[PDB]
Amino acid sequence: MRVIFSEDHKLRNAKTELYGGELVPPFEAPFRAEWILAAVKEAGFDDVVAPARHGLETVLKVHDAGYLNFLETAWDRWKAAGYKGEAIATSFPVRRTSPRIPTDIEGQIGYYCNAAETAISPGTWEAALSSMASAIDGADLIAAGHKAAFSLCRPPGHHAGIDMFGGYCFINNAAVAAQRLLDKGAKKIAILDVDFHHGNGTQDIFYERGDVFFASLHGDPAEAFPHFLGYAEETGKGAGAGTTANYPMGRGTPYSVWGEALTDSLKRIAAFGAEAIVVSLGVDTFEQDPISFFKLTSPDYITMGRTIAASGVPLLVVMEGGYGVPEIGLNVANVLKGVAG
Amino acid sequence: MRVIFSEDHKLRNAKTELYGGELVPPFEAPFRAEWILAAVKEAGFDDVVAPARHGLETVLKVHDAGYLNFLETAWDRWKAAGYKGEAIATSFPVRRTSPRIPTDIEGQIGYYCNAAETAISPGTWEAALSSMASAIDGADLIAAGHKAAFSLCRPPGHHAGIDMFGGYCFINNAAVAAQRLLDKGAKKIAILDVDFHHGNGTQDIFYERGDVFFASLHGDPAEAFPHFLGYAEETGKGAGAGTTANYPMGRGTPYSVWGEALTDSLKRIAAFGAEAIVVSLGVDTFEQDPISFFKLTSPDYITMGRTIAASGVPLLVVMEGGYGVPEIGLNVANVLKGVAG
Ligand SMILES: NCCCCCC(=O)NO
Ligand SMILES: NCCCCCC(=O)NO
Ligand SMILES: [K+]
Ligand SMILES: [K+]
Ligand code: NA
Ligand code: NA
Ligand SMILES: [Zn+2]
Ligand SMILES: [Zn+2]
Ligand SMILES: [Zn+2]
Ligand SMILES: [Zn+2]
Repeated sequence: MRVIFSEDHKLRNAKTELYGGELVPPFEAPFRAEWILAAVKEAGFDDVVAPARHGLETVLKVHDAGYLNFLETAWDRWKAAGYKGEAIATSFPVRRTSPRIPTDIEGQIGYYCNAAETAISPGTWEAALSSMASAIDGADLIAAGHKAAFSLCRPPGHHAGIDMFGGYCFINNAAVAAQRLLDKGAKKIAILDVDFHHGNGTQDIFYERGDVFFASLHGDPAEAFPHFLGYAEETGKGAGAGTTANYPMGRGTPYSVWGEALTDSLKRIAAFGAEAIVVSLGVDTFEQDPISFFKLTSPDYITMGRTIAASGVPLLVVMEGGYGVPEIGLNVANVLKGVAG
Repeated sequence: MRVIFSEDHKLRNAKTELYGGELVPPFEAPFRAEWILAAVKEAGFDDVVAPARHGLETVLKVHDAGYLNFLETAWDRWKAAGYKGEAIATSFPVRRTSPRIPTDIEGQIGYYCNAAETAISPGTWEAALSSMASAIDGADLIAAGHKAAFSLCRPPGHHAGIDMFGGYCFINNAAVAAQRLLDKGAKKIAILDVDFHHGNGTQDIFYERGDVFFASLHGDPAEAFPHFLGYAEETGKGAGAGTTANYPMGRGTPYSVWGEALTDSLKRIAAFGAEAIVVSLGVDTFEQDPISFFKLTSPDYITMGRTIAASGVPLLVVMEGGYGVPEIGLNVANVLKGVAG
């Protein structure tokens, strides 16, 4: 299977992340892509190609235009305003606020942000576009008839909602890929989000859409980021009724339990009639992940990939989270081995 | 006139504030109260007394109980969770989120926060209670028949809404004072917020209440904190229809313009029939204020106090913002001179 990867991920190399009340070096740093790429090559996945560049045609169908315009100039405006650190939102449009959009950079960065633990830095927009492009080229391979491909996206995407960035994410790569598959002729697509964290951005994008089914397995939002979406009761609205399936799970969850949710999610995807599945793959479900509380082991990732591929429909695997140790690479490679075996 | 002031304000002495993507020493620092107290004494206002302590009876009528419980234990829980910095929210319940309240400290601090530029630090709750007490004792003087009093509140209050802290504020002192006056027998009370920033917390508390009229003069939210409330179109809802009057103003506004809005706000208050006015006094409208863009001069504060007192109704002056330079003291004292002259 082909691996799509852009060296332009390195353009996002932020200096800071607000974590535990301190500004620390970010968990979502360029070494992650290095570790993952090396491991997938070691596992025999050496058909690695750069994505073609893409404009905004596909992404404008999943993200708000004002939001994308904001991201394109946010750094420049922040710097022009004279601030000394990276661009970090402080005020947010929370309960019982005006719906109006501010005009200045401080107001707008809050308007367009869901979490202050993500700084915008120089090169962020360009990096996000490259990561989007990897997702689009992966989707194009599936649309053209391949049964599997891996888009090594960085920065990740699944916390970026219609008009918000946060959780280390700016453009929702998986959502763009699903949209691309629809644009290339599919009528029904599923996104299966196996990252430890709820894909609240993805959920937001497709919540009222019946052409995409979204399933997520994740740490319970009562005790895990993103905190404000991901409950089991959220099943969709309007035309999207019945097309969100959330599987929140608790501390210490091992594969024997997590895999039962996976089985159920795949039943619901099959009942929906997905023509392909975009897998939002985070390996922060690993037992040594520094910010997460599930207990998957490295061999479990092989099982996971095999189970998802036994759906019998084409898969695009899109990289999300997984932190701290180079075994993030082994874990990703193991999912691919399960898909390919 | 009596000045009510608690030395327990110093229990809030946070080390960090998120400003311009950096963690810097907070603007809202204990030395502010020292500067103000010294200046008011120098101006002849030396009848300074500590407040009696108060429990939660009055404050529970303006703030949510869950919110107050959260503030009680927030520091302890943050520290117990192992975080190394002060307690700063990251994830917020923004557009299209679940209304559910998380259970852990990370989730709850975001649920109960409107702005990440305010850290909770040890002593914050205790300090906030002392500041509330100064407002209550001031209100009790007005209720008993005095025509003016000054509550030297710190921390300030007007950004604290029904169930959220932010903007250096935790308990809405002015709202508690207004409630106290109602509880002591008033039927109609006004709050007049002359701090540079919109009193979004105060607005939130009284937006659907017809017993309190809220008027605020402030930097336009399109280009000023708090960014997401304070537009002129916001006039109230339900039982509070017609009882909010916002006067947003732009960069460089001097007294010749600001005073026209003051005149109009007082006309509105008189038509409402306020039995007393709680003045949320910030002196961050000063031409040297480091975080604000109005151009009031020190003499203008005398004019301001005299104009507000010419309403002919009792005043409780409640301290809010004003930063950076020891002249914040002169400016506050000048308002009191205008009231007393
Ligand atoms: N900064 C707090 C954690 C943000 C979520 C990161 C992630 O891995 N999402 O999938
Ligand atoms: N940290 C951003 C500014 C918060 C405004 C504080 C204030 O003076 N409110 O009245
Ligand atoms: K997930
Ligand atoms: K104001
Ligand atoms: Na949907
Ligand atoms: Na009202
Ligand atoms: Zn193929
Ligand atoms: Zn994750
Ligand atoms: Zn008196
Ligand atoms: Zn202010």
